[PDB]
Amino acid sequence: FTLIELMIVVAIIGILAAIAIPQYQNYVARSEGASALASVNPLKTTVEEALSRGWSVKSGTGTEDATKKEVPLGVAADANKLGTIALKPDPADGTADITLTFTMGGAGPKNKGKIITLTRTAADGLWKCTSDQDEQFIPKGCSR
Repeated sequence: FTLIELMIVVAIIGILAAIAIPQYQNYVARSEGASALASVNPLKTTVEEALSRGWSVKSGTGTEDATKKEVPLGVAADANKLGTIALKPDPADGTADITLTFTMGGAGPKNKGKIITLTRTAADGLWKCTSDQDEQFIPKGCSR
């Protein structure tokens, strides 16, 4: 046991860590982005099916309403602790553009507060994904 042998040990560990820690963080950041997108992507089908039958869509976990012709999304706003899910306009009947968003309020330093948006243009019924995260953490298929 000597001070030189100690300094080298500490030097080795400090280097392997200085390299790995930033990589781990980056990996977590990419994973958060994918999880946010995966929580709203399935909801596009719920929107399309309601519209294709002349009905509207509403947020929340209520029941189908035959009087007002509204279908619920079936998921609580905070079901995924990474953030919050939102629909706009609410309710939506397809005569105007629609957005499904996931706001990452519970994410780590890199993504905290960033937003992933799925936009449906009423004219042609096409969906497009955009994000305001740092480019390196944006999911494949989405853009700024």
